[PDB]
Amino acid sequence: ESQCRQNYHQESEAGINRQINMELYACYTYQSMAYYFDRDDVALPGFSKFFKNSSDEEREHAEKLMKYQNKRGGRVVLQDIKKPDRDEWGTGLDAMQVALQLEKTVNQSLLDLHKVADSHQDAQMCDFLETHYLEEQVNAIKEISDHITQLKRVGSGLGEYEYDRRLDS
Amino acid sequence: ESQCRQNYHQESEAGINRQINMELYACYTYQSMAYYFDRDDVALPGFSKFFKNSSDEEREHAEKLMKYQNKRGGRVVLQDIKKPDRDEWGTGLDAMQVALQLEKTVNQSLLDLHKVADSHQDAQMCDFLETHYLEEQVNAIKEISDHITQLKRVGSGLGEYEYDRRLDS
Amino acid sequence: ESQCRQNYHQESEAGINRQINMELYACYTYQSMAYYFDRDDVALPGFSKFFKNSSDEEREHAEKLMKYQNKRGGRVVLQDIKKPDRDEWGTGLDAMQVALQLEKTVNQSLLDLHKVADSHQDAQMCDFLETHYLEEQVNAIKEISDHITQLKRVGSGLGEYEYDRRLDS
Amino acid sequence: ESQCRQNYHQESEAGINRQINMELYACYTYQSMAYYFDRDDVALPGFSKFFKNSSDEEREHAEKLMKYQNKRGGRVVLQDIKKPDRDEWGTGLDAMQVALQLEKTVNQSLLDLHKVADSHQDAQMCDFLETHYLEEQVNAIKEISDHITQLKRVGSGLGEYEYDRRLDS
Ligand SMILES: [Mg+2]
Ligand SMILES: [Mg+2]
Ligand SMILES: [Mg+2]
Ligand SMILES: [Mg+2]
Repeated sequence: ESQCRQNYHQESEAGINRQINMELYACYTYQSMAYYFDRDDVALPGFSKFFKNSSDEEREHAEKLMKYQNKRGGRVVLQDIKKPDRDEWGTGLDAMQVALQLEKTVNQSLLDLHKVADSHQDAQMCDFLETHYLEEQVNAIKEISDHITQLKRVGSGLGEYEYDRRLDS
Repeated sequence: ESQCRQNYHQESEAGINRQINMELYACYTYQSMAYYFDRDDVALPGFSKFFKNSSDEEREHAEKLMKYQNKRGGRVVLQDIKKPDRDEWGTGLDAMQVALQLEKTVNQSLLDLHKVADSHQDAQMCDFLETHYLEEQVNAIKEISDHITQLKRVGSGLGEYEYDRRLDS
Repeated sequence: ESQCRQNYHQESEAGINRQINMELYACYTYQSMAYYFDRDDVALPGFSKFFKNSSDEEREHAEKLMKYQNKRGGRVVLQDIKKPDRDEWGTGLDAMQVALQLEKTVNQSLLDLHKVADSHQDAQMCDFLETHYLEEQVNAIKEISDHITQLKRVGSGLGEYEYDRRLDS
Repeated sequence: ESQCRQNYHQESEAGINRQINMELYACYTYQSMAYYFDRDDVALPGFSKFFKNSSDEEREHAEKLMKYQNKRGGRVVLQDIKKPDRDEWGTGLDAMQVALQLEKTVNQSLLDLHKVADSHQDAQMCDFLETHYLEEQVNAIKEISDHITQLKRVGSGLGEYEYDRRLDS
């Protein structure tokens, strides 16, 4: 047992490892979207930039959990990063819709993880998740939802082009 | 009853006073370590600096709880500050090992205090402890644990000298 | 067929996708090493920094190939990122030794890929690999080899500590 | 024979002269497009700017080959610059489509020229073409392909106007 470990349940430790893989899964999916929008037959560089940035942030989310695992004296155990669900992601609206459901899946996983920590009276881990993950997901879900609504507003063709400009600017 | 007081249980108030004395106890122990390493027959000025800084921070932890007691309308009641457990603290590794167990004792006390506040639905006090005390203890326990591991790595003699340089720099 | 595509053989396109997954595999392995050295019972922050930086660079190598695939009109096809070969990586010397063999495996893969492009007279892809991948691997293999030799020179304990300082500085 | 000349085959020298005329042919065609889009009944100043810049760059490509011919001790032999294939170039999309096929024709010519140099083991000329011509063509073909895809996305009328703004900005 780690000389660090205190009030840290084995279930919370395993849930951290589960969340780490989920953050990496999201990172990989956003990276796929980024280079899908970089295809010559898609050519939406603002959408590409938005999902590239989303992918970098998910990588940061994963590493912060890796750091936290070690802080508490748990042990990082990594698993395969599953390839994304699709190879092509359709229109800008299609990809934002996928991104919304992905962010909500990550949020549900974090809420489940918070329930685990709370069930073991892990007050510090609960605050860590609230501060560094739960607030971010609410903001990210609202932001993408706004993108979806705007993308439906502007429609296909020129509208998608104009919104890509917004994401590039 | 204080014109301030609201949702503040007498047990939470008494637990704050208990934590105050514990923070002061840690302050005094680190101060002892600081001037132990300043002995001419010990002569480890980086270890001295590290524990001097640790002592100043524990004094700050105590005062912030004193401030918080008044914010909530509780009343600060001070007790004797017990002299440290030892007069001499051995090697740099020995003192870090003591520091780890002290920090874990402070952390257990804070976790107990958090359970008291939570049992009385004192949501604000719980957040105060999480934000200003529980995160710090996890970081401090990890930092000292890293020091212990490095101090075992470098060994006695020149190794202890070199790590003292690191702490001085 | 992509409106871009010219002098780009399907085998070269598939080899790019193979190299992409290999770069991501190396990225993941270095990330594992980074947080292994961040364990409280390992506590080698310079080694951690070196492999964190190595992981970021491998991620960049992957994305540049993703970009190149699209430039030529090929289509990025991603596969699972296999978890690293180990969960723990031993001493600093052990991890550098693993890193050397990983870099040589990546280099062999790139040399094979270069042979594929050259067999199809893909002069531009050959230059792209030479400029952005083959030179880097020779430099990276020499750098890690120097680390291994120095790590054997300094030995275990204090020596490993001192070399960690070098990597942190 | 030039006092410079070394490992420079007469076929490579003649191929350089062929490429020079082709670069000048592209320069002239882009210049035509530039002033077509400057017509009062076309009035697309961003498209005009894009093709003006393309024309200047093709002129630079030609001169660098002229310089290279002399460096190797070959002799520049110029031929008529054939007038462009059309006098009017249609919509912005039409002109980008022509530009794509022109760039691919230049790229095929360069690949053929590279095969000539490589067949005579002219390693330096091969590197010169790879470094200064083959990479540029891949980037230029991808860029124009992205323009075509975006121009189809935005459609005629206002869409063409908006993309002209992008090219002007
Ligand atoms: Mg995330
Ligand atoms: Mg304290
Ligand atoms: Mg690489
Ligand atoms: Mg040219």
